[PDB]
Amino acid sequence: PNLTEISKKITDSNAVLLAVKEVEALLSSIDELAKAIGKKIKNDGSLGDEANHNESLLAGAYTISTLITQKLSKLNGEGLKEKIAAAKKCSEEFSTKLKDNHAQLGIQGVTDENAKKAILKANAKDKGVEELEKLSGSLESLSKAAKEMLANSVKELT
Amino acid sequence: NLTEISKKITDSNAVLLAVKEVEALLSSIDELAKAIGKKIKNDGSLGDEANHNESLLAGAYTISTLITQKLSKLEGLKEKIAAAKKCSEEFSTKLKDNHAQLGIQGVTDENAKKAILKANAADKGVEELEKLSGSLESLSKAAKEMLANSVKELTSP
Ligand SMILES: [Cl-]
Ligand SMILES: [Cl-]
Ligand SMILES: [Cl-]
Repeated sequence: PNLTEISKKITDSNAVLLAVKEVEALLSSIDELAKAIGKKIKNDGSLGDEANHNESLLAGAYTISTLITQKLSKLNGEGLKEKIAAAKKCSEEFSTKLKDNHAQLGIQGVTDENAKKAILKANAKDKGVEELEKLSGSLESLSKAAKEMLANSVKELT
Repeated sequence: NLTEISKKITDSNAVLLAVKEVEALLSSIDELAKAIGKKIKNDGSLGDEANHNESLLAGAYTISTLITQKLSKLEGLKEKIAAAKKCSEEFSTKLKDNHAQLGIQGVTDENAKKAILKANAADKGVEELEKLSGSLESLSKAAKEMLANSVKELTSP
Protein backbone atom coordinates (compact mmCIF):
# COMPACT_ATOMS: atom_id res chain seq x y z
CA PRO A 1 0.00 0.00 0.00
CA ASN A 2 1.43 3.38 -1.03
CA LEU A 3 0.69 5.13 2.26
CA THR A 4 1.56 8.65 1.04
CA GLU A 5 -0.88 8.46 -1.85
CA ILE A 6 -3.59 6.71 0.20
CA SER A 7 -3.15 9.46 2.83
CA LYS A 8 -3.86 12.10 0.20
CA LYS A 9 -6.91 10.24 -1.11
CA ILE A 10 -8.30 10.00 2.43
CA THR A 11 -7.68 13.72 3.07
CA ASP A 12 -9.29 14.78 -0.20
CA SER A 13 -12.27 12.44 0.20
CA ASN A 14 -12.82 13.70 3.77
CA ALA A 15 -12.78 17.28 2.52
CA VAL A 16 -15.46 16.57 -0.11
CA LEU A 17 -17.56 14.63 2.36
CA LEU A 18 -17.35 17.45 4.91
CA ALA A 19 -18.61 19.96 2.36
CA VAL A 20 -21.45 17.63 1.30
CA LYS A 21 -22.41 17.11 4.97
CA GLU A 22 -22.56 20.88 5.48
CA VAL A 23 -24.93 21.27 2.52
CA GLU A 24 -27.09 18.36 3.79
CA ALA A 25 -27.31 20.05 7.18
CA LEU A 26 -28.39 23.31 5.59
CA LEU A 27 -31.15 21.36 3.84
CA SER A 28 -32.09 19.86 7.21
CA SER A 29 -32.39 23.38 8.59
CA ILE A 30 -35.10 24.14 5.99
CA ASP A 31 -37.06 21.11 7.23
CA GLU A 32 -36.82 22.62 10.74
CA LEU A 33 -38.03 25.97 9.43
CA ALA A 34 -41.01 24.21 7.94
CA LYS A 35 -42.01 23.05 11.46
CA ALA A 36 -42.33 26.74 12.39
CA ILE A 37 -44.82 27.63 9.66
CA GLY A 38 -47.68 29.49 11.34
CA LYS A 39 -45.96 29.32 14.71
CA LYS A 40 -44.55 31.50 17.49
CA ILE A 41 -42.37 30.78 20.52
CA LYS A 42 -44.48 30.32 23.64
CA ASN A 43 -43.37 31.06 27.19
CA ASP A 44 -43.53 27.33 28.00
CA GLY A 45 -40.96 26.56 25.27
CA SER A 46 -43.45 25.01 22.87
CA LEU A 47 -44.43 26.40 19.49
CA GLY A 48 -47.84 28.02 19.57
CA ASP A 49 -50.19 28.68 16.67
CA GLU A 50 -50.13 32.06 14.95
CA ALA A 51 -51.25 31.49 11.40
CA ASN A 52 -50.42 33.36 8.24
CA HIS A 53 -47.34 35.52 8.93
CA ASN A 54 -44.77 33.42 7.10
CA GLU A 55 -43.03 35.90 4.74
CA SER A 56 -39.78 36.36 6.71
CA LEU A 57 -39.60 32.65 7.54
CA LEU A 58 -39.70 31.95 3.81
CA ALA A 59 -37.13 34.68 3.15
CA GLY A 60 -34.92 32.72 5.56
CA ALA A 61 -35.46 29.51 3.64
CA TYR A 62 -34.60 31.42 0.44
CA THR A 63 -31.38 32.82 1.91
CA ILE A 64 -30.36 29.33 3.04
CA SER A 65 -31.12 28.03 -0.49
CA THR A 66 -28.75 30.57 -2.08
CA LEU A 67 -26.02 29.57 0.39
CA ILE A 68 -26.49 25.94 -0.64
CA THR A 69 -26.05 26.93 -4.28
CA GLN A 70 -22.89 28.90 -3.48
CA LYS A 71 -21.36 25.90 -1.68
CA LEU A 72 -22.21 23.57 -4.57
CA SER A 73 -20.88 26.14 -7.10
CA LYS A 74 -17.43 25.81 -5.52
CA LEU A 75 -17.32 22.15 -4.53
CA ASN A 76 -15.60 19.55 -6.74
CA GLY A 77 -14.10 16.08 -6.40
CA GLU A 78 -13.97 11.85 -11.04
CA GLY A 79 -17.42 10.31 -10.65
CA LEU A 80 -18.63 13.11 -8.37
CA LYS A 81 -18.50 15.86 -11.00
CA GLU A 82 -21.88 14.98 -12.53
CA LYS A 83 -23.55 14.51 -9.15
CA ILE A 84 -22.35 17.90 -7.91
CA ALA A 85 -23.52 19.66 -11.08
CA ALA A 86 -26.89 17.95 -10.75
CA ALA A 87 -27.28 19.03 -7.14
CA LYS A 88 -26.28 22.60 -8.03
CA LYS A 89 -28.96 22.70 -10.76
CA CYS A 90 -31.60 21.34 -8.35
CA SER A 91 -30.66 23.97 -5.80
CA GLU A 92 -31.11 26.72 -8.38
CA GLU A 93 -34.51 25.31 -9.44
CA PHE A 94 -35.64 25.45 -5.80
CA SER A 95 -34.59 29.09 -5.36
CA THR A 96 -36.12 29.98 -8.74
CA LYS A 97 -39.47 28.39 -7.81
CA LEU A 98 -39.62 30.38 -4.58
CA LYS A 99 -38.85 33.66 -6.38
CA ASP A 100 -41.30 32.91 -9.20
CA ASN A 101 -44.03 32.49 -6.55
CA HIS A 102 -43.36 35.84 -4.88
CA ALA A 103 -47.02 36.88 -5.29
CA GLN A 104 -47.92 34.20 -2.72
CA LEU A 105 -44.62 33.70 -0.85
CA GLY A 106 -43.34 37.31 -0.72
CA ILE A 107 -46.25 39.40 0.53
CA GLN A 108 -47.44 40.67 3.84
CA GLY A 109 -49.28 37.79 5.47
CA VAL A 110 -48.00 34.69 3.67
CA THR A 111 -50.44 31.93 4.53
CA ASP A 112 -49.58 28.69 6.22
CA GLU A 113 -51.00 26.81 3.23
CA ASN A 114 -48.74 28.55 0.74
CA ALA A 115 -45.66 28.27 2.94
CA LYS A 116 -46.27 24.51 3.25
CA LYS A 117 -46.39 24.21 -0.55
CA ALA A 118 -42.96 25.87 -0.62
CA ILE A 119 -41.02 24.00 2.11
CA LEU A 120 -43.04 21.32 4.01
CA LYS A 121 -42.21 17.90 2.57
CA ALA A 122 -45.31 16.36 4.22
CA ASN A 123 -47.48 18.69 2.17
CA ALA A 124 -49.67 16.72 -0.23
CA LYS A 125 -49.74 22.11 -5.61
CA ASP A 126 -45.99 22.84 -5.77
CA LYS A 127 -44.61 26.24 -4.73
CA GLY A 128 -41.13 24.89 -4.08
CA VAL A 129 -41.47 21.73 -2.03
CA GLU A 130 -41.10 19.33 -4.99
CA GLU A 131 -37.87 21.10 -5.92
CA LEU A 132 -36.76 20.86 -2.29
CA GLU A 133 -37.42 17.10 -2.35
CA LYS A 134 -35.48 16.64 -5.62
CA LEU A 135 -32.58 18.63 -4.14
CA SER A 136 -32.61 16.37 -1.06
CA GLY A 137 -32.50 13.30 -3.31
CA SER A 138 -29.64 14.75 -5.33
CA LEU A 139 -27.64 15.44 -2.17
CA GLU A 140 -28.32 11.91 -0.85
CA SER A 141 -26.86 10.47 -4.05
CA LEU A 142 -23.85 12.74 -3.83
CA SER A 143 -23.32 11.85 -0.16
CA LYS A 144 -23.53 8.12 -0.86
CA ALA A 145 -20.90 8.41 -3.59
CA ALA A 146 -18.62 10.60 -1.46
CA LYS A 147 -18.88 8.16 1.44
CA GLU A 148 -18.10 5.21 -0.79
CA MET A 149 -14.98 6.94 -2.07
CA LEU A 150 -13.72 7.60 1.45
CA ALA A 151 -14.56 4.04 2.54
CA ASN A 152 -12.63 2.65 -0.45
CA SER A 153 -9.53 4.76 0.33
CA VAL A 154 -9.54 3.73 4.01
CA LYS A 155 -10.00 0.08 3.01
CA GLU A 156 -6.77 0.13 0.95
CA LEU A 157 -4.89 0.41 4.25
CA THR A 158 -6.15 -3.16 4.96
CA ASN B 1 0.06 -0.27 12.86
CA LEU B 2 -2.42 0.35 10.09
CA THR B 3 -5.41 -1.41 11.69
CA GLU B 4 -5.27 0.85 14.73
CA ILE B 5 -4.61 3.97 12.60
CA SER B 6 -7.47 3.13 10.24
CA LYS B 7 -9.87 2.89 13.18
CA LYS B 8 -8.62 6.22 14.49
CA ILE B 9 -9.14 7.83 11.08
CA THR B 10 -12.66 6.46 10.58
CA ASP B 11 -13.74 7.35 14.13
CA SER B 12 -12.21 10.83 13.87
CA ASN B 13 -13.87 11.37 10.49
CA ALA B 14 -17.22 10.36 11.94
CA VAL B 15 -16.90 12.75 14.90
CA LEU B 16 -15.76 15.59 12.66
CA LEU B 17 -18.71 15.02 10.33
CA ALA B 18 -21.13 15.16 13.24
CA VAL B 19 -19.53 18.36 14.53
CA LYS B 20 -19.65 19.96 11.08
CA GLU B 21 -23.38 19.15 10.87
CA VAL B 22 -23.97 21.11 14.09
CA GLU B 23 -21.77 24.01 12.91
CA ALA B 24 -23.79 24.12 9.66
CA LEU B 25 -27.05 24.27 11.63
CA LEU B 26 -25.61 27.24 13.50
CA SER B 27 -24.67 28.76 10.12
CA SER B 28 -28.27 28.46 9.00
CA ILE B 29 -29.35 30.66 11.94
CA ASP B 30 -26.87 33.28 10.74
CA GLU B 31 -28.59 33.12 7.34
CA LEU B 32 -32.02 33.42 8.95
CA ALA B 33 -30.79 36.58 10.65
CA LYS B 34 -30.24 38.08 7.17
CA ALA B 35 -33.96 37.63 6.50
CA ILE B 36 -35.15 39.64 9.50
CA GLY B 37 -37.71 42.13 8.28
CA LYS B 38 -37.55 40.77 4.73
CA LYS B 39 -39.61 39.16 2.02
CA ILE B 40 -38.68 37.34 -1.21
CA LYS B 41 -38.77 39.55 -4.30
CA ASN B 42 -39.37 38.57 -7.92
CA ASP B 43 -35.80 39.58 -8.86
CA GLY B 44 -34.22 37.25 -6.29
CA SER B 45 -33.29 39.93 -3.78
CA LEU B 46 -34.76 40.38 -0.32
CA GLY B 47 -37.15 43.31 0.02
CA ASP B 48 -38.29 45.07 3.19
CA GLU B 49 -41.44 43.88 5.02
CA ALA B 50 -40.66 45.01 8.56
CA ASN B 51 -41.83 43.67 11.90
CA HIS B 52 -43.28 40.20 11.15
CA ASN B 53 -40.46 38.08 12.53
CA GLU B 54 -42.19 35.70 14.99
CA SER B 55 -42.31 32.62 12.72
CA LEU B 56 -38.74 33.27 11.53
CA LEU B 57 -37.66 33.26 15.19
CA ALA B 58 -39.70 30.11 15.84
CA GLY B 59 -37.61 28.57 13.05
CA ALA B 60 -34.36 29.67 14.64
CA TYR B 61 -35.61 28.27 17.95
CA THR B 62 -36.50 24.92 16.38
CA ILE B 63 -33.03 24.70 14.82
CA SER B 64 -31.50 25.58 18.20
CA THR B 65 -33.19 22.63 19.90
CA LEU B 66 -31.99 20.31 17.12
CA ILE B 67 -28.44 21.52 17.76
CA THR B 68 -28.75 20.43 21.40
CA GLN B 69 -30.12 17.02 20.41
CA LYS B 70 -27.28 16.37 17.97
CA LEU B 71 -24.67 17.40 20.56
CA SER B 72 -26.26 15.05 23.09
CA LYS B 73 -25.36 12.17 20.78
CA LEU B 74 -21.60 12.98 20.77
CA GLU B 75 -12.75 10.57 23.10
CA GLY B 76 -10.56 13.59 23.96
CA LEU B 77 -13.55 15.83 23.29
CA LYS B 78 -15.74 15.26 26.38
CA GLU B 79 -15.25 18.70 27.97
CA LYS B 80 -15.61 20.56 24.68
CA ILE B 81 -18.83 18.69 23.75
CA ALA B 82 -20.27 19.32 27.24
CA ALA B 83 -19.47 23.04 26.97
CA ALA B 84 -21.06 23.28 23.53
CA LYS B 85 -24.15 21.41 24.72
CA LYS B 86 -24.54 23.76 27.70
CA CYS B 87 -24.15 26.82 25.47
CA SER B 88 -26.76 25.44 23.12
CA GLU B 89 -29.28 25.00 25.97
CA GLU B 90 -28.60 28.51 27.21
CA PHE B 91 -29.33 29.95 23.74
CA SER B 92 -32.64 28.12 23.40
CA THR B 93 -33.63 29.10 26.93
CA LYS B 94 -32.81 32.77 26.30
CA LEU B 95 -35.07 32.80 23.23
CA LYS B 96 -37.94 31.19 25.13
CA ASP B 97 -37.45 33.49 28.13
CA ASN B 98 -37.84 36.45 25.75
CA HIS B 99 -41.19 35.28 24.37
CA ALA B 100 -42.88 38.53 25.38
CA GLN B 101 -40.95 40.31 22.62
CA LEU B 102 -39.94 37.36 20.35
CA GLY B 103 -43.18 35.34 20.33
CA ILE B 104 -45.96 37.83 19.68
CA GLN B 105 -47.82 39.02 16.61
CA GLY B 106 -45.55 41.42 14.78
CA VAL B 107 -42.11 40.84 16.29
CA THR B 108 -40.01 43.86 15.44
CA ASP B 109 -36.83 43.79 13.38
CA GLU B 110 -34.98 45.42 16.28
CA ASN B 111 -35.98 42.71 18.77
CA ALA B 112 -35.30 39.89 16.30
CA LYS B 113 -31.78 41.26 15.72
CA LYS B 114 -31.11 41.28 19.49
CA ALA B 115 -31.97 37.55 19.42
CA ILE B 116 -30.07 36.16 16.40
CA LEU B 117 -28.01 38.82 14.51
CA LYS B 118 -24.33 38.48 15.50
CA ALA B 119 -22.45 41.70 16.13
CA ASN B 120 -25.77 43.51 16.51
CA ALA B 121 -24.72 46.93 17.78
CA ALA B 122 -28.10 47.52 19.48
CA ASP B 123 -29.40 41.04 24.63
CA LYS B 124 -32.29 38.67 23.67
CA GLY B 125 -30.17 35.74 22.54
CA VAL B 126 -27.31 37.03 20.40
CA GLU B 127 -24.70 36.86 23.15
CA GLU B 128 -25.64 33.23 23.72
CA LEU B 129 -25.54 32.54 20.00
CA GLU B 130 -22.05 33.97 19.83
CA LYS B 131 -20.86 31.88 22.78
CA LEU B 132 -22.32 28.78 21.15
CA SER B 133 -20.56 29.64 17.88
CA GLY B 134 -17.22 29.94 19.67
CA SER B 135 -17.77 26.69 21.53
CA LEU B 136 -18.49 24.85 18.26
CA GLU B 137 -15.45 26.42 16.62
CA SER B 138 -13.31 25.11 19.48
CA LEU B 139 -14.89 21.67 19.21
CA SER B 140 -14.42 21.71 15.43
CA LYS B 141 -10.77 22.68 15.79
CA ALA B 142 -10.17 19.81 18.21
CA ALA B 143 -11.96 17.28 15.99
CA LYS B 144 -10.03 18.48 12.93
CA GLU B 145 -6.74 18.19 14.80
CA MET B 146 -7.52 14.61 15.86
CA LEU B 147 -8.31 13.59 12.25
CA ALA B 148 -5.27 15.39 10.81
CA ASN B 149 -2.95 13.87 13.39
CA SER B 150 -4.27 10.34 12.79
CA VAL B 151 -3.77 10.71 9.04
CA LYS B 152 -0.23 12.03 9.60
CA GLU B 153 0.57 8.78 11.43
CA LEU B 154 0.15 6.72 8.25
CA THR B 155 3.48 7.80 6.76
CA SER B 156 5.55 7.86 9.93
CA PRO B 157 8.57 5.52 9.70
CL1 LIG C 1 -44.00 28.65 -10.95
CL1 LIG D 1 -23.78 11.28 15.86
CL1 LIG E 1 -44.59 44.13 21.97
